[PDB]
Amino acid sequence: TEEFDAIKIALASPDMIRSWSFGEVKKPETINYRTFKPERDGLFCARIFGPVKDYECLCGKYKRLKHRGVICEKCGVEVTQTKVRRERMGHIELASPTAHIWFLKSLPSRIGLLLDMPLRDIERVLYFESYVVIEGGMTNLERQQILTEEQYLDALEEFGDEFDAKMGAEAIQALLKSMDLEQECEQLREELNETNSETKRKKLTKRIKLLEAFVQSGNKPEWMILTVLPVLPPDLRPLVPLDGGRFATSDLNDLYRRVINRNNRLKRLLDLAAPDIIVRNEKRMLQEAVDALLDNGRRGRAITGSNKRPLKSLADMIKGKQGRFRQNLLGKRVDYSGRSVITVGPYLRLHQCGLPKKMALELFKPFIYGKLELRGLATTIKAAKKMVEREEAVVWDILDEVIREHPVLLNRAPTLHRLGIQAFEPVLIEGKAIQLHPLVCAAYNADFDGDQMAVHVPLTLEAQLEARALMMSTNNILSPANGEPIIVPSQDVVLGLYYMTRDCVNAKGEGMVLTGPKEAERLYRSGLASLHARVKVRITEYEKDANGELVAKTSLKDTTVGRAILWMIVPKGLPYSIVNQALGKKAISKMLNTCYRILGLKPTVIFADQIMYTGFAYAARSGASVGIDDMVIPEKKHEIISEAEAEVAEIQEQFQSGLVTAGERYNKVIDIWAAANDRVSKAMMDNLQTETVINRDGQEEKQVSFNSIYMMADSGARGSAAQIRQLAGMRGLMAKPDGSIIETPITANFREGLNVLQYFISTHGARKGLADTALKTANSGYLTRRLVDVAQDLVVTEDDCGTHEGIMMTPVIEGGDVKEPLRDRVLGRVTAEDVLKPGTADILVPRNTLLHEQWCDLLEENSVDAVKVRSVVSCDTDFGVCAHCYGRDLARGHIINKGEAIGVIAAQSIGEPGTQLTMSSIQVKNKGSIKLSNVKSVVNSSGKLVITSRNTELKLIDEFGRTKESYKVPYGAVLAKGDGEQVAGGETVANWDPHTMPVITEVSGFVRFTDMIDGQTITRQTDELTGLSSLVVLDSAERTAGGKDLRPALKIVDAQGNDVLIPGTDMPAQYFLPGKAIVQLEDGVQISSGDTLARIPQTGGLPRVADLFEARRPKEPAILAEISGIVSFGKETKGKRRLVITPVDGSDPYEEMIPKWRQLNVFEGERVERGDVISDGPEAPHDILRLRGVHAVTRYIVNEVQDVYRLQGVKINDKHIEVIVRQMLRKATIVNAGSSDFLEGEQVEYSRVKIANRELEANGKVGATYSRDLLGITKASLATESFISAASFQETTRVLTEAAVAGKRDELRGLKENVIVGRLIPAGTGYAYHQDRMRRRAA
DNA sequence: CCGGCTCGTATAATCTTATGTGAGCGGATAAC
DNA sequence: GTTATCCGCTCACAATGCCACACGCCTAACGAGCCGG
RNA sequence: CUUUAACAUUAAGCCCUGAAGAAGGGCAAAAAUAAACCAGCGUGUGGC
Ligand SMILES: [Mg+2]
Ligand SMILES: [Zn+2]
Ligand SMILES: [Zn+2]
Repeated sequence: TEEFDAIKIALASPDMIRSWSFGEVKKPETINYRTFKPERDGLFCARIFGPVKDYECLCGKYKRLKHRGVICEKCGVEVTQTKVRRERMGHIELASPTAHIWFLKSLPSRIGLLLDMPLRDIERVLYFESYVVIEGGMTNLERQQILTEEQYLDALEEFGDEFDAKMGAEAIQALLKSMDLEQECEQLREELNETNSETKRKKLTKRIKLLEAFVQSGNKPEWMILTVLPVLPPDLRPLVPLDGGRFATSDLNDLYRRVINRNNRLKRLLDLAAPDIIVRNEKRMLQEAVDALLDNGRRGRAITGSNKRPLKSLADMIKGKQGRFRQNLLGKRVDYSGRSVITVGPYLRLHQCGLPKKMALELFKPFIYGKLELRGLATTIKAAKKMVEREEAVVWDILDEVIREHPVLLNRAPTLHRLGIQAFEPVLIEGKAIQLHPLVCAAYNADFDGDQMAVHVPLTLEAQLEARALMMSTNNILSPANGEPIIVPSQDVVLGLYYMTRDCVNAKGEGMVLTGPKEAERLYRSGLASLHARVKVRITEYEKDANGELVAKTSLKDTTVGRAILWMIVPKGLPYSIVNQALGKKAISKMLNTCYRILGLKPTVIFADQIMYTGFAYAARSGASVGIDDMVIPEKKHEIISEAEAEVAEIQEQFQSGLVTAGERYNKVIDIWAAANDRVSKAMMDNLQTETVINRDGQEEKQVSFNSIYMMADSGARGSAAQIRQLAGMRGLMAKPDGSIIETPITANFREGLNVLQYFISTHGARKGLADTALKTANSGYLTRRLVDVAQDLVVTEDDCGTHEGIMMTPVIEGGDVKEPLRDRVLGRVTAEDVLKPGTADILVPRNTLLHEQWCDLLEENSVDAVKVRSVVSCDTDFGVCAHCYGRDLARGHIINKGEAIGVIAAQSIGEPGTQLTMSSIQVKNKGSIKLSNVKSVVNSSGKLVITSRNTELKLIDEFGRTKESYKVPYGAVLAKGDGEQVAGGETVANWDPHTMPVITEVSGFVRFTDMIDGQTITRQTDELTGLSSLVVLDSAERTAGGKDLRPALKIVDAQGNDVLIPGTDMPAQYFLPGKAIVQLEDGVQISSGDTLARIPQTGGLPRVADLFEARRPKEPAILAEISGIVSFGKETKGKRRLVITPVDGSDPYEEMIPKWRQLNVFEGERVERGDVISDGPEAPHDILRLRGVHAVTRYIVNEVQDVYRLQGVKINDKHIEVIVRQMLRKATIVNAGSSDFLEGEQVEYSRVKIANRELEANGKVGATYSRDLLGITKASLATESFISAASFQETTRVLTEAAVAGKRDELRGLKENVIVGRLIPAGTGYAYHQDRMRRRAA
């Protein structure tokens, strides 16, 4: 029907089924097919469902339209349309009751969770193997106690009429309604208030939440068991018309026939007083038959004749890649469409495409019919059909009137990102292929290798106007993933423009003088002066530094004839120094980009067209071919290979004498072949790039070459140094598929021949790369599918949330070069707070403005290192994202409008380039200030600097204050310098030992042995070839039971032998000793201030991004600190080693367990702040969230995923990854109960908690306390309020079972739901629809 | 002169190169 | 002893899109049919 | 015994609307439900 709100779901009562149906099927036969009338009371019928033909009795009595409503008596068939055959249900009244298969085997077992009874027991009740007891009463036995035949017989001896024990589905049906619901809830609530054990509280909170949701619905525990089973309207499972004889049956019809045969046989056996064994067996057969009908997968049994495939049950018509969500309710086939192969056609403009004439007559047939019947050239529709099937000459003029302003959508099939479908205007072509403008071809990522494209037609008025405004190809220049133009001129235009704008030192007409650029053109056409000969010309140029107008300026510049020709298509704005250089690929790309920045939109489009036209024209007049004498072999290749063979023979002889081992032999050979390959490549590149010597009109000079493939590489059209390296120099080192890299490299190039073995070796890398591509495609597609499932319901919905939180951005520095500066990251995001000038108390930026480009430069000039800026993850708006929390939009210019469905474009921007992926001393480098962060150090006796703080960090600074470089300075290392010591570059400023942990002291004196007994705790090991016998101290577990209860310790004393206190505190720090602690300076030996007491020895591709957005737990994570306090070890081997951290003021209830196998960092007297590392390794983000706050997990995810995308040169803006992070941490647990109705262990979406706390804080009550969860993206999709949006995604079965038990109700808000139903989307245009509806509802 | 043959048709049965997850449940396992 | 945990076994559920093309989708024995021997 | 005998027909309701004994209904009770005539899905291959 129409005008309906939210969809409601619940269980279905038997009386509801009798309210549905229109008759009772009794006979299992479909049709007689002697005559093809349907059999009465079969699966097909006419009295039950409806008329076979239109408006006719099956008897054939009433055949007139004016007899509607009155049924026949010859056939009992209501004279109605055959659409009624699509819509009337049927019912079957079963003999025995029957268990539903989903509620038994969803696995959370709904019956088993409800009755508190294990699943296997209920299974061997339902399949007739046991008994249950139903109100035994004055009986030894209990209720849920189950038996066998022997205990049942012995009970019949004992309590022969007391207990009531049944079996089969009737017994479970008896147990279900015998149970109350209120008493179980109140009893188990009192029991949960009388329980402290955790797992019992888990199970009981599950059971009472099940019961409370089950009572707050409408339904009952009787309804999980079927009694009356409904059947589908028989047009919806149609009988296949074959050719000759019989009709081919579907799967549903065979399953219903089997069920009805079994039901009739059981009903007759009940009619004749059958013995008990046979009716038990028959009820088991009927239960198994209904379990085969509803879902064939739990018992994979029903297979048909001549095709041993599982038949398609009703649940198989919903799941999978062919059920009604993925197949038919999202991707529908569409009329007015078409398909062809494509073809270039370089004469087009940017906003049009080539359309075949005949196919365009075929598409627009109704518009043609309307134009013909308008102009009087026809009267009926059949006259118009005859005229357009004759293809008379008036029809082509009519078709050209139909085209003129009516755009057409074009599409390429594996659509990744939102530039995949675009709208053009048509230009008619007598042909059979679709022409397509060549600049757009990079955006589609189209070949011309046979790639096919498709055509759709917008046909209403709003669709034409949207395809003109929102989607015409003159409106998509910048990319939504990053603000870069997608209209880069490709390979051939690059070659043309690079060949035009060069120079050579002696040509025709060199050094003459010219008037305009057009006289240089007239000299090029006549053949008087060549295309590139240097010449002084006169140029006028316009500069718009005047505030909104143009300033002329005329001068004489030393330039080239080709550059003067190219200047004629540059518009008024740009300065002449944009076309004075050699103009490769990136140069003309930034030419287009600066033309977009300074002038606007329309000169950018028309300038890209003029560039494409003249680039193809002069690429034609070049004649740049390629030939076998354009690949210059070096003259020095032969002796380099000879010297490499001499060196490998010498290393082979040094291995043969036995001096060098095999691994170092391997390493020397691979190093010298790497060096030889690099030398040959250097020689060939130096021989190609500059060999061209030409006569000056003096003697000789040098210049950049005019060789063919060097122009094809130096312009950046096709190829790199690597491909042109393999063509003439030798090719690399081929690696075998085991993972090793082979000894002998391929000594030959491609211009010479390869022999048999070397080609056979190269085949390995070929097939490896091909298989990698073949699997990488599918994995990227699946990950894109899941991300756009997650982020779909999120729309920029209001203007200004108006908060004062956010994040702090600093330009990222690994320690090598600064990877991303502050300009590129925080271009175009709205400032959180007023970042002050380095001139203090001077407002450099207002707190609530937008960092546009000029403003970004004026922020850059004062060398700001950290800017605070508003993110999406802290935006305040319920059910959406505020506008100023998201900033300016990519692919357009200004701030984002209210409605842009940013979650979908974000998921596409992450998931689009997924195909391109794959599947001992600190040394400063420049001069600046030396800053050490979290440093607490002391100079020892030997002048070295040992640090008593773990978290020391190195910052190389300039004179300004911005960070030049950064490194990590370990705890207590060998430091060549101190803090703030102004040093210069190239300096190794630090060192340490990777096999010695610092057990450094704090005072001077002696070190004495407390509980360090040789034979109990410590051992005396003599280094047998040096002479310094030392002591080795283990931990408690590695030594035996003689020192297991003992704790060895190096007690820090003075030279007298007494504990000198730490300067600042009053605590003696005796040093208890961990394992592998080699104590060198023993008792009686004087120590220093912080001296080494004990020496202690110790992915990346696409699945990294997959395992990160799943947020799955890494192996052996890093233990953090829960709250600050003094560390204290405790009891050993109660599973693990205990640890108690005592706060300064609060108590210490948490006594954390640590596997003593894994190592540790902190010491006993040491105390650390919360969230700090204990055992090194990977980290799960759960801990990062619950300890370091909310922004920390966003920064961790952004930096890691952005490292994986910076490794391949892929540039993706950060706000997309932020708005994917927001949809991951939306659920929440509750810590208290609060003052409202929320339970404690209640998982609940955060925004409802936030509006509940806002409503309670409006009054004077107390709120609730919540811990923000963090789920995987598939777990976040699969737990959503809309039960449609979780049904369309994977595991539809479990979602429909849980949603049908709970009886939910889906508001239809979001994108995916309204696509399913088929009204306007609440995202784009139609957003302005929905709130216009919403104010209609509330008022 | 009913079904022996011959046909219309309704309906029952002895794999064996996969991976990675999560999620749950039965059996051991370390304490007052 | 008995109780609250830890761990190994078993099992459901996912794995891009589109295109063309092409050939496939029962029968030994239980209720009727013909009429010969 | 004086010139052919025979007048029959007892059974189906009550109430409302309606110009009526013109007609339209409900309730106490029940056997029995030709024609003149507008006009698919499951395997394989290949491509991107
Ligand atoms: Mg291609
Ligand atoms: Zn009829
Ligand atoms: Zn906000």
